[PDB]
Amino acid sequence: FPRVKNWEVGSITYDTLSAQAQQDGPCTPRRCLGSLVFPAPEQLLSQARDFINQYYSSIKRSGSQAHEQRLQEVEAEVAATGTYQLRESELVFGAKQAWRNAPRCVGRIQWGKLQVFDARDCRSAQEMFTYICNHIKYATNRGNLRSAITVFPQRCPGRGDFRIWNSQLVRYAGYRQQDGSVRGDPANVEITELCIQHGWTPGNGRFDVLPLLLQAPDEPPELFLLPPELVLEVPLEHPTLEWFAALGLRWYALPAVSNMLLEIGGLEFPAAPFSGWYMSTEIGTRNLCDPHRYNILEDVAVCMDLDTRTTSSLWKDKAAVEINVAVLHSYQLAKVTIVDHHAATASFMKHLENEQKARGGCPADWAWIVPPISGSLTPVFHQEMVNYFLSPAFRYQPDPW
Amino acid sequence: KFPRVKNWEVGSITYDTLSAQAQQDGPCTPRRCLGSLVFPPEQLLSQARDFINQYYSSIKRSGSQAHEQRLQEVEAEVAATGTYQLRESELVFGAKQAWRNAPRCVGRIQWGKLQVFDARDCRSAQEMFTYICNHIKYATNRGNLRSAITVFPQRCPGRGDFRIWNSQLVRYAGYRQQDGSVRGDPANVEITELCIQHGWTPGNGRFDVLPLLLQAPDEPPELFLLPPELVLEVPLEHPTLEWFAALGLRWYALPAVSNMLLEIGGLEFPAAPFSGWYMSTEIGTRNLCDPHRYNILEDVAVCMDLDTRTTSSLWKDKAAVEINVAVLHSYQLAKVTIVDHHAATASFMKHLENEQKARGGCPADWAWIVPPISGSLTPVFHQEMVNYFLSPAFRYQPDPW
Ligand code: HEM
Ligand code: HEM
Ligand SMILES: Cc1cc(N)nc(COc2cc(CCN3CCC3)cc(F)c2F)c1
Ligand SMILES: Cc1cc(N)nc(COc2cc(CCN3CCC3)cc(F)c2F)c1
Ligand SMILES: C[C@H](O)[C@H](O)[C@H]1CNc2nc(N)[nH]c(=O)c2N1
Ligand SMILES: C[C@H](O)[C@H](O)[C@H]1CNc2nc(N)[nH]c(=O)c2N1
Ligand SMILES: [Cl-]
Ligand SMILES: [Cl-]
Ligand SMILES: [Gd]
Ligand SMILES: [Gd]
Ligand SMILES: [Zn+2]
Repeated sequence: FPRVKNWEVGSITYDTLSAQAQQDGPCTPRRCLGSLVFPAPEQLLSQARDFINQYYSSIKRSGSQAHEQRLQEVEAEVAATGTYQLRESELVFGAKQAWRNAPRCVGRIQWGKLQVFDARDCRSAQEMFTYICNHIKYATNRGNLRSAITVFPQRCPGRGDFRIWNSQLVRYAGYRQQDGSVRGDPANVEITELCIQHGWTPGNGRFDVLPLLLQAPDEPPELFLLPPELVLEVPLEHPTLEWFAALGLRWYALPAVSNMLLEIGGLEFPAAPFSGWYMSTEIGTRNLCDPHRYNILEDVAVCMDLDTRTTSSLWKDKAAVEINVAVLHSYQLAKVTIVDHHAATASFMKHLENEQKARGGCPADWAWIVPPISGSLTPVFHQEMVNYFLSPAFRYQPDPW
Repeated sequence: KFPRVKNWEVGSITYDTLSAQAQQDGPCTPRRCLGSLVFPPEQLLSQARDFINQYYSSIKRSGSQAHEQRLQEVEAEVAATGTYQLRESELVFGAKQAWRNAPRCVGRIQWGKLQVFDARDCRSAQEMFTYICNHIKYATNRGNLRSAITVFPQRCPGRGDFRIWNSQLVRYAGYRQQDGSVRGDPANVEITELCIQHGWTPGNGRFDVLPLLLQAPDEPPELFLLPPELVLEVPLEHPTLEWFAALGLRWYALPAVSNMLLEIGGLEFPAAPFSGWYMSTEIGTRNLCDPHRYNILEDVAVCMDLDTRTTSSLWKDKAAVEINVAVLHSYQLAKVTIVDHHAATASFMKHLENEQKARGGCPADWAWIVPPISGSLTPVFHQEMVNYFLSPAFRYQPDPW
């Protein structure tokens, strides 16, 4: 039962919830591997059993009549068909828990406010595209972003998987150039090659929005173009540095992760895209300044006429801070929801206290909760954390190709 | 079973085969990761044997004459007395290897340049004090800082204990009020409470260099007044915000860690203060800007006429970069050795590649190697790392009371 200290205030709690940790992680007492980014009918039953207990515990009918039937229904249905179907209420309850259990998510103060779309009756890549366009449309909401998840038909024996090949619903093309370089986003060179190979006529800008590659079961992926007027984008400008808009930088409003597997009570939904709103550092710091991403840091500092020959001038840090300022200003100007890493960490601390009262702890991967700049300026820096895996959960899964 | 370790800036891959040697066990289990937590008889022969076998390999004397010979003397030394004394070169070799194995030290590229003063024949606090004072004056070197460590007599059973009560050789006072809140450094409130109890006259400053509380075996502590000309300090000023000097800020030159316990070949030296030189973020970001330390961030932001009303202004981030610029600037002006976090982390990557070729890996705790500001702007953010306990080593130790 770990003792967890917060160093800002001095408080101490004990994460009793870590004992309920089911699936095991990559660390042992010999060696910690926390900083690594990427770490049968009877067991389907005990996961299903556990989830149904969870569900009924949340509705205050733990141990009741209905409880007994469900357990009995799920067993007899596994025995009969090898699997079982979630009810709608149980599905909504499991999308929410999966978010509440994501240790690398800082936005989890919002976990109970989640719009779940049941698309488990989906039938084709063409229906799949329609459900997605409506997800984007509802989540985006003209800049007043809302959290949503669309759940496509679960993995099941006999049929292939529904898969979204794109890591996110909105990605920018990454074209490998002549001289080995990359135009656009380098994290998406591969999805870009696949889209071309499947008949997408490429562009050559730095911010070409990628088509969707949508895989129906036992089917090749099919190419679908997003309507331009569905993808709300924000041009990036600086409140005081007016040469900044001459960079032509843009980002998109809607962060919608689309390649993660959703796990509920032993069942697996390999296509369940979810979306919220951005924190300024993900765009400002990571997407635009990462040396393997758009890598603008140098060009900004040169424009700012900072001294880039030496590092002790902290030109990197000065340029980066104004790149974030610009992201926050641009998004509020465009009236698109956005949260800065101070407010986001502040309110994640409020999540951490709400969680301690409710379950006795909270899965949190420190290295992902602390923002990529100004770490120790936020309060999550000084909070010790305990990293474990609870189910329901979003897990990574391999690329379908 | 050789952990795959990736660098995400470049995409390179290495395997840490050194992690297999981890004798002492850390705090993580497959159930939960505790990496972000700060803290948690003739077996002595096995520790002494393996340490000796390191030594002779490091001098290409694996399996020859003196190798077996020295092995015999340990066997016999312990057989007679129940403990043993280190050949002075082994003391030097283990002092350097403990530094080389410190997972949380980002300055380990300097590990081979360590001055080891041998204080093993010490008896009395007045004796320590001079061993300490020679260390301080050697390492400071009029501001040309030099890594040094002084090794006071190892612990043996039935004996007392050499302990330096201060967490560091140079610590600022912290004074409580008719309203509680601290003037000076709140991290040192306690040792200031002790220093006064043992008769020290309290000052009224926010940068009052504490006395020392040195303690010899089986004896109470003795206060020691450090000579002011030995405590080299740097007044803080900012190159272009001329009011910064007016704030009255200072920090000292010598980062000197007393209260940690050297552990070599099964011997335990509870008094073994080491020293090197500062990285600017330790001073500007941690010591001056932590909410539980001096916490000057809002004060500097007022003076910059920043909009502290909203957090999306990134006033915290802006003021912090300037506080760091002033620390770098001030140390460079005083001709005192200092290193910024971009220079430091880039030198630590040159360390990891060095260590790959040499020992097949390196133990590194990611959360302390990444700087407390601008983390993703430094290359070590993008480097996966593995944390484990090699020996020799510096360990945390309980307070001597
Ligand atoms: C609405 C505001 C939200 C904010 C501010 C937010 C913030 C973040 C951030 C900064 C990360 C780390 C990103 C990275 O890997 O660099 C993250 C990860 C994650 N988020 Fe959230 N998120 C939000 C909503 C959601 C929603 C609605 C879901 C699911 C329904 C979700 C699920 C996850 C998961 C599973 C991860 C871990 C995967 C990973 O980071 O690699 N988040 N979130
Ligand atoms: C020469 C320049 C050096 C630099 C720039 C440097 C820098 C750092 C920094 C920034 C930390 C962060 C840990 C924290 O903030 O708590 C650290 C930890 C540590 N360093 Fe170094 N260091 C240097 C030399 C040394 C030497 C000479 C030794 C011992 C021989 C040493 C041993 C350690 C240990 C044991 C820790 C972890 C203990 C702890 O942080 O509680 N370092 N160092
Ligand atoms: C719903 C939601 C809201 C929000 N605000 N942010 C996210 C980001 O989620 C993710 C981002 C990535 C890419 C991470 N790379 C490091 C920098 C880019 C991978 C994932 F698996 C995520 F889950 C998701
Ligand atoms: C030799 C050396 C060189 C260098 N440059 N820095 C150091 C600091 O090491 C340490 C710092 C602290 C204080 C921690 N404070 C809370 C946040 C800061 C405690 C330790 F136990 C250390 F070991 C040591
Ligand atoms: C290798 C390193 O652990 C990796 O870059 C991690 C560190 N922390 C992170 N934290 C967040 N929020 N997002 C990330 O992508 C990462 N990357
Ligand atoms: C909770 C967290 O692990 C803890 O505050 C650590 C994080 N990283 C740190 N890094 C350094 N250099 N110094 C520290 O005190 C800490 N504190
Ligand atoms: Cl993103
Ligand atoms: Cl310090
Ligand atoms: Gd301007
Ligand atoms: Gd003024
Ligand atoms: Zn761990």
